[PDB]
Amino acid sequence: HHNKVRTCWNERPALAGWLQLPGTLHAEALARLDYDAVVIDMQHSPIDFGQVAPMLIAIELGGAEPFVRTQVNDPSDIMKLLDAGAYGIIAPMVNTRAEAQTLASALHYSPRGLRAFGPRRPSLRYGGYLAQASETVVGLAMIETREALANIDEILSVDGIDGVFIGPTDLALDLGHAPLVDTEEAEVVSAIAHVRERAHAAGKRVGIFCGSGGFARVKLAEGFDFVTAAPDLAMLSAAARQVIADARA
Amino acid sequence: HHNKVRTCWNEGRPALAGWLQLPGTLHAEALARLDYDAVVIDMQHSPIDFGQVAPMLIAIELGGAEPFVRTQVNDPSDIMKLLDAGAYGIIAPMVNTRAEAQTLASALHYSPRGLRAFGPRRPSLRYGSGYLAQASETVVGLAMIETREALANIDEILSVDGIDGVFIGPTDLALDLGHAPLVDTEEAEVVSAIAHVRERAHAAGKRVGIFCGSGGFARVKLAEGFDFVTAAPDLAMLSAAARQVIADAR
Amino acid sequence: HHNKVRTCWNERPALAGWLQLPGTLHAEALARLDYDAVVIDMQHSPIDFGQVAPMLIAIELGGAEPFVRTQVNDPSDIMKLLDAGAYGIIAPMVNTRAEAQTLASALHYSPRGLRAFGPRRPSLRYGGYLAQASETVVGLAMIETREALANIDEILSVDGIDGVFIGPTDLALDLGHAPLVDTEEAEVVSAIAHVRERAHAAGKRVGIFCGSGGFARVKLAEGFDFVTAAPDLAMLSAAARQVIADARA
Amino acid sequence: HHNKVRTCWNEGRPALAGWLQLPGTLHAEALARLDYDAVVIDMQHSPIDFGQVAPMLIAIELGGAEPFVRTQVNDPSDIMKLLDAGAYGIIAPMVNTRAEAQTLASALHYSPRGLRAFGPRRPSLRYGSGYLAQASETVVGLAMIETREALANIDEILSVDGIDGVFIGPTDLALDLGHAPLVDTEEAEVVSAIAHVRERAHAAGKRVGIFCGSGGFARVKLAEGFDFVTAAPDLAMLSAAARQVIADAR
Amino acid sequence: HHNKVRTCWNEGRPALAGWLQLPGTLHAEALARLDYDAVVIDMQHSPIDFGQVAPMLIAIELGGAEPFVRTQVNDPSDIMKLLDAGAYGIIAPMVNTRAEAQTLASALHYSPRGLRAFGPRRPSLRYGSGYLAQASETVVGLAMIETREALANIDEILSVDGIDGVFIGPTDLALDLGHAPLVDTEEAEVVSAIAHVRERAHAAGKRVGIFCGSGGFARVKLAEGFDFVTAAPDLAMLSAAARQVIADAR
Amino acid sequence: HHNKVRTCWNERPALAGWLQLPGTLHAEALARLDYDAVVIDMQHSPIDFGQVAPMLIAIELGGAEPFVRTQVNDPSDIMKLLDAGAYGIIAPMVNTRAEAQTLASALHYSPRGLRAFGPRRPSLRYGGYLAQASETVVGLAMIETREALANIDEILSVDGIDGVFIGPTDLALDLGHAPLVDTEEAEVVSAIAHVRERAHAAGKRVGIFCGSGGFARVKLAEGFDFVTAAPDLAMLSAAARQVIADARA
Ligand SMILES: [Mg+2]
Ligand SMILES: [Mg+2]
Ligand SMILES: [Mg+2]
Ligand SMILES: [Mg+2]
Ligand SMILES: [Mg+2]
Ligand SMILES: [Mg+2]
Repeated sequence: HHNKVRTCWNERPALAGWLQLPGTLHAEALARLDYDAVVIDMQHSPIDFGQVAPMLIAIELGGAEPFVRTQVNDPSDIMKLLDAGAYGIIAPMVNTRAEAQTLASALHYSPRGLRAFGPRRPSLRYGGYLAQASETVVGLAMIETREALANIDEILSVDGIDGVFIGPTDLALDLGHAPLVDTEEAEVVSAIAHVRERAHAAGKRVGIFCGSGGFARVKLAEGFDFVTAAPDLAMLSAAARQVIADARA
Repeated sequence: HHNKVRTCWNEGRPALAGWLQLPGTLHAEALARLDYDAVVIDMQHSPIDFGQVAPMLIAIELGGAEPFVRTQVNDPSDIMKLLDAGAYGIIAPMVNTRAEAQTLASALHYSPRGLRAFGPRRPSLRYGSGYLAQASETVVGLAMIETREALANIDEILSVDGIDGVFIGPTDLALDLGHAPLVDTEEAEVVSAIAHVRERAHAAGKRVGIFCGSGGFARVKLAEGFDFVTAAPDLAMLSAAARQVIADAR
Repeated sequence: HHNKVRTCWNERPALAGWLQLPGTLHAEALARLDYDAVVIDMQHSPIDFGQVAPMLIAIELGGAEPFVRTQVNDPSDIMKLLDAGAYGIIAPMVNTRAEAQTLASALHYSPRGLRAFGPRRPSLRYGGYLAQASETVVGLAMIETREALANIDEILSVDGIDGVFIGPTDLALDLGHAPLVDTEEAEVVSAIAHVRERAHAAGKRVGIFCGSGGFARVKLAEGFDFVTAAPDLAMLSAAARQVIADARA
Repeated sequence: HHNKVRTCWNEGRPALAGWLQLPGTLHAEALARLDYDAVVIDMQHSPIDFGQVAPMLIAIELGGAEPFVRTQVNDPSDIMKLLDAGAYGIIAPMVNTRAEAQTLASALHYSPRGLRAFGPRRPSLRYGSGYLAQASETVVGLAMIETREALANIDEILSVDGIDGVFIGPTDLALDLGHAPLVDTEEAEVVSAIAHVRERAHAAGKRVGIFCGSGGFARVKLAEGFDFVTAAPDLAMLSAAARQVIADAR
Repeated sequence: HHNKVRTCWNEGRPALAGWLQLPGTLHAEALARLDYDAVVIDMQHSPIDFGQVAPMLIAIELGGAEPFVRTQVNDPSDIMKLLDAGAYGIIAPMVNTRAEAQTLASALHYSPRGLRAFGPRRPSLRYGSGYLAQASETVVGLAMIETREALANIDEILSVDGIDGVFIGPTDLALDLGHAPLVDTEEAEVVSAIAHVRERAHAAGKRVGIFCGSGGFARVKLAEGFDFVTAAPDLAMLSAAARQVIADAR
Repeated sequence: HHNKVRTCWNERPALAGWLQLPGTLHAEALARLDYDAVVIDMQHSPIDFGQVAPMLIAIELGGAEPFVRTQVNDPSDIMKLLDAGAYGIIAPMVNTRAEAQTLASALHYSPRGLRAFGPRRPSLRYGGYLAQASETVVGLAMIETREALANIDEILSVDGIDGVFIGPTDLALDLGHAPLVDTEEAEVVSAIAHVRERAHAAGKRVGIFCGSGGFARVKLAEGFDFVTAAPDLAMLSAAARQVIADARA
């Protein structure tokens, strides 16, 4: 009867999983670990709509909040995921206030936005739903370009979104650096600390994508509200590489 | 050109294999590209149906590993359809008798050596029109030893000509011996039974394999002379990796 | 060799089904009932493209006209559904004449629109096709916002569309009311009667989404050209609730 | 924590279950959230293959009902894969003999009580590491009685320890008795046979269930003391609901 | 209204059928709309699982041809599920004995003539409430002859009342006779065996069919009096068509 | 370790296949023939994202370059296909320089474009990837409208795209002619020869869709850099029609 991430915030940060691999079984198993949410990546993965739909059900059963990082900031895409029981939306490449308004417009019924009414899965979870519907959903605009960085105060002024979510590898690449996992490039570190500073100054939430528990520990200690660690494919490949090395030793 | 596990065996060396309980092509290619000689797809304990296994075999083959399937059951017609989909290794669960081992062998070879139906959709693309002459050599076939019955019938199972050897299911074997179904068990009777099966396989000039839950245990099985070592299931490795990332983050 | 809904109109209103549930078996069974068309909802459902494709085939075999209510008024989405054998398109959230022109542009080959030529399934049904292709397809713009209501005459002036299709729950919500199934909110009833009046005055068709046979009876008697009743999920849940009550009595 | 049908049975009360012939997760969750104790997915007469059943079981479990499967056939390895996918009830069609009932029982219990293969992917997530000790109790198993053969062999079918009891297939039973395959039949011989099967089940201290086409007929079966009543198939309820909406609209 | 192959047979004429090894609905409808009386979906040698066959049957029926399935195996419960999905013809591979032919026949007919389970989801939509009375006539059933065993047992296979006749698997038959598994073979012993099977089928008042790789070979089989001729697999026709387009382009 | 089509060009034209039918088996078999690339059509087919993903893997294994003709010139669609191992993109209905810039922006990382970084499948193929990533991908803008024809020099001036790809049936239809397969309509033939002339004058590649080996032979002899022949459905239907005619003779 509550968004698990919003419950954290009403008390603390949320730690979230991150899925690049389609399917229900790992999604349920990771949801039952000490993750507050699990994010399904529809941008940089083979996950289409038909594949994401049962994964959202698997995450909720595991007892974590089902989040989707979308392919694009498209209102109608975002609406169909909310009606399929995505209760968190991370939209990539939100570069301007107008783009942040487009995201906010998808997350709220009229009068606060233009979300189309047909809440197939949320009406089953919440039963009462319409009266609390905006609170059931967390919305974060991705900051991952020099343009998004310049427009940070503009983007954070948008009511309807909870805050921003840093894509550090795309931010590093767009600033002319190596697209390093958990990049500590001094200019990129500066930009990230600036985004976190401006989000907290406007009374908004800030999140960040991490490639490691180590990096995620530091981001939590830095006061980020929403930390993801680490992609299922990345954790699985590293574990298999270590299992093989130990076998062949 | 060649079955990469048989190439290992021919050059005097064991094969190390991955083990997939998670459906999908991306991790199947990613793990195939690691220093695994083969990758086994589990169709027994997992949600992987035939529709989901077919593209996974392609993805493993592209990554450079030999695609294997541990079937739901020792059923000839299920096995033949997987061979024709480009499964180049078959591991059949719960092979308890000489008769069941012969049923497996029958699926793996064309007439006159078995009764495999001819329609090799994917193997004819890989091997070309010369496929029939070398078909038997392109496929590796292992009967699973997971029961007291199979342990008692090991010598007669090992006498069947059309299987390469046996593959220990150590959690089922531990359970059927009255012990905890723990992977990589130290239980003396289970350890004894596993050593017994390897010794009998090697005495009969056949291959022996074993399912492992860890790199450390796989290292020992490789040093003991196991021909085909699997380590470790994608879901188990992923789950353990996530619990550690969470522990480090919190 | 004809659009079953257009045949009704050339003689009478069309009564249509409405699917929120993916799959072929219920789609064929409902198509064989006394429905002129069956609408597949790709907005407020788990139905992706791969799932809709075989449902269109199942509806045609049942002998009803296959319709799709799309996720969004996107030309290229609409074109791919027409080439998969959708012979009716209902586009949601058509708020302006420009948006109604975008819908019209997808439904017609040049010179009447810009529909891309590759009619995989219609060429199999019609064999002759190009010469009649516009007549094989029914197009309706959804009116479900106060903006769409204000622009009704603008939207109805667009050649290329057959008419409009009322979304009464979204219209009620956007006008500041409860999103009630078959809403009789006096302001919403007024707006709907106005839309029907203006559609018939411009010589265009008007349709309406209904949640019940009762409401659909009244809309047919009011002279609506295209009436849908009722969602498969809604009919199934209500039937199961009554079966359980009778079992437990 | 517990199988909701067994909890009903333990607290002295019958179970009412839904019946799905339509694949997909949305209606499966919607019906599971109604006052049904279980929801049965039909894999015999429907287009539901293994790939389509797997997410449906998840969706029923989330809705709060016990996920059941009426299998295509009484096949041990098919049954074991469904158990490992989180099917917590099994209804096996066309169980005609004590031997076939024993084949069903064998699939449902780990050694030493049956021969179920150990790899409980979804049950180990629900039940945790204590699963092995309580596995048998987490699963409900019913043998279907749908033939004159099964009716003649009812007492020997009911003597098998590893099944909870029987589930009447009344359209097949009516047909095999030489009568119209009508659901909720008034045909005196079919009615007699159904009462006979319930009385024998209850005399043997086993459960009895029946497939129903209507709420009214289900009410009577519940009053007659049936332990497990299904009412009614999603496609039948949907079809009847659409014909009435159409009738009212026109 | 009627099975289009049986309508051919009743009007004194053979049936020509297509043969699909490629999953999907678009080519299945496109080929069904050509001058084919039936289209066979191959579930033995192809990547077509149950989930992929179900919409293909719909697509063939819409195109105007009778939907047929060559099953993976002669398994009654697999056959019954395909009948209930709107497969109106069944071709069972590797039918070697009278007993196996009786197993096929049992799947195809309701009690009292066979043991087919009653739940005809798609046939009841096509045929209506009068389906039970005419069910047997709506389905065509052929046992495949592809082994020396089946050739020796042809007369006893042909004595089974509940199958329409036999369907030659000529590549498997050539292989089992010790010859190259070439389609449309000129090998004298294979040609002789094929003529022998047709003559025995026709002497027993049953139908005979044959799988062909070419239009030219199909023409000859039609002139020889084959009742059911398939020509030629979608993948083979597509592959040959692409090699010619490439040859012409380069 | 190279794009097979780019290798042709660095030496010769590329001949490519064209798939309208979903599935891996024909995709692998056609890839192993003497095709340099195989194009999967997501515009005029039942192929959704979940269906295209394994087909790309099947084509690469066969040893041809996996290409996709997209439903639409949508950056985020194009990015998700590149991260799934599409190494050629043909975007339909590219009518203006701005539209050609939108295509170019999807194909290149910053600073040359805005491609989002998460190369799941290319990182597995190339291992080194980022340093050569633009060279691994071929991009072609479709010319199939009178507007695209008028703007040809504009479109060809865009850096980031390799060239253009002619859709002759849509070009014929938009110019007021019959949408004939391999059309030789004199005005359409003129327009095509003009597009080829202007592409080669700007030092860019030109490709063309063919319905036959005969037409494709002539286009190769005319100096087209990228020739497709012929759709799998079209080749299969024609072969089946000839097999039936020979059987019934
Ligand atoms: Mg990013
Ligand atoms: Mg085992
Ligand atoms: Mg609406
Ligand atoms: Mg029955
Ligand atoms: Mg054969
Ligand atoms: Mg075009």
